[PDB]
Amino acid sequence: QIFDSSCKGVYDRAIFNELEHVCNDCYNLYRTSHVASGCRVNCFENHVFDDCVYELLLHNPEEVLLMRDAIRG
Repeated sequence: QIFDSSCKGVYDRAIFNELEHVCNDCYNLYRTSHVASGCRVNCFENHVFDDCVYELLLHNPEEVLLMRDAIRG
């Protein structure tokens, strides 16, 4: 494997308003680092989808979230 960022300004653009807010929201859960490193970068699947969607929005319905990763990630 190799490090990377599954979130990209592109879907992050749509995500910015849709998901990114969720991250801005999840920010309350954690203190720091995990929110920033999981808000809009390498965040998409690993963090912002594990933490924000997997527990807040869609604990399972990451389906169309996986597609978004096509652009975001």
